[PDB]
Amino acid sequence: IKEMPQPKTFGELKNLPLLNTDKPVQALMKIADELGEIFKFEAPGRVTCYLSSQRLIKEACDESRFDKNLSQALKFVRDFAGDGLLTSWTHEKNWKKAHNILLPSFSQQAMKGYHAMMVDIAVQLVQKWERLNADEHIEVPEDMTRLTLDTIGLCGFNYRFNSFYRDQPHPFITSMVRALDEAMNKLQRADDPAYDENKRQFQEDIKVMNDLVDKIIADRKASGEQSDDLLTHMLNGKDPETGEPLDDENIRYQIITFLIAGHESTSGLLSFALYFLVKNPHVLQKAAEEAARVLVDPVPSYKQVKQLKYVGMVLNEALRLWPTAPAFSLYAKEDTVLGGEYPLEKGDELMVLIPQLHRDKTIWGDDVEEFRPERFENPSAIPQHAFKPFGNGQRACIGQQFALHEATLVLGMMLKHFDFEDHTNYELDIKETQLLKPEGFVVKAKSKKIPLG
Ligand code: HEM
Ligand SMILES: NCCc1c[nH]c2ccc(O)cc12
Repeated sequence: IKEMPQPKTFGELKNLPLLNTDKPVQALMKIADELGEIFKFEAPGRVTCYLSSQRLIKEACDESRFDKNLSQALKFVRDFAGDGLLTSWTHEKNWKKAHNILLPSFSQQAMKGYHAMMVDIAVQLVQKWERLNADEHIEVPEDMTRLTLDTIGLCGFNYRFNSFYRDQPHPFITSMVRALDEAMNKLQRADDPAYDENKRQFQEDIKVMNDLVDKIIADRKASGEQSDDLLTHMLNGKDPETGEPLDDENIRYQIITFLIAGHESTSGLLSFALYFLVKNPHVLQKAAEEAARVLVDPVPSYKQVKQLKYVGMVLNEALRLWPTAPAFSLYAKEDTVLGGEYPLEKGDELMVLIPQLHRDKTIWGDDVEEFRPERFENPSAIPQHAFKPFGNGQRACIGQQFALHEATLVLGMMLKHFDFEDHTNYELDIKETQLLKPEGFVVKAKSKKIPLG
């Protein structure tokens, strides 16, 4: 029945120059504000359409009709994350095999085994802030990223990146960041010899990542040690379907994937949650009151983290306004009609624009830009597929429980131990890589002088 709107075009380049910008997701959100719930986005060689309403995304989330697509962004990241969970297609044998093997390591129950390692890193964060001098401040996303990288290293392969001991990045990290950057940069360009150097550097970075991870795996098998880490489960697990274990090359890709998937996504969430708390002091007060009520011991237990309900609402309200992995891609499994109005062909692509979904006034009411964690008080009232910050169905985030347990523990501890001051009246500036984060967000903390165990 209807023709899809489309944003402004640039002759032969179609819509491509619209993503030639430091902040493409935020540019796409303004397009959606103008064009509405669905728009066609064309590039040379390719077309996708971006969805922004709960009414159409609830249909895109029908797994009988649509499966996960590798967006052009993920295709580029697949050049180094290979067939790990995030960059594999659903129909590749290593997807279902690794998904079956790793699901038991990522459940709510499994979080009891990672809890003590998470605490070890959260205590390092608290001690860093306790030890600042009166005149100093905190570089919020920088310190969040030290906690989240350390927590994934320790829980994922018993490796200490010791990020609180340094300001220079780990070699793996240098190459990872630079490969992510190149993958991001390729979205925009239009094979010229001007890129011979980008190409050589990318190859060099892929080799550094593979060499360093292949050695962690070799070391582990050579030593025989059993930890409560992901690497142990991968080396010992068998997929109950095929009966097969993962091989070493696939294990290497799962480890690279954990670092690409489970680190800056969670540090972004912690940084946005802090930003909203300091911009909303009544919400900060209510969250700090819960942390004081619940965290009655020198360090938090697993069960006490589960009891930080309001802190959990705070994190979901940050994920509502700024989901840190802001889009995911799908393809039509068969010809079908979306919303009774937009016929799609088998293989056609869709993009779910999560921050715009989360602004659907028909779901959230008119106060959609307000930070109000109490929206999440009776979650059964939320319609299906309205709130999707960890994606969809069997291709949802396998790390969801991990990220929320880490973020709830850390933000609980921060709220127990410090008062916070937005001393610069910081203006939100969201920096975009594949993921979102507040850039330049700084605060001052004033210790409540409560001892740690
Ligand atoms: C607040 C933090 C996080 C957010 C918002 C988040 C978001 C998401 C989203 C939106 C997807 C689906 C992407 C797609 O459909 O293309 C996804 C997939 C995934 N995430 Fe996360 N994630 C976070 C934390 C983590 C953590 C901590 C880990 C690992 C420890 C992780 C590991 C993965 C993996 C491996 C997948 C692919 C799962 C599969 O397809 O089988 N994530 N994530
Ligand atoms: N698991 C949250 C990270 C995440 C989801 N989708 C992604 C796509 C590319 C990327 O580098 C990272 C991601």
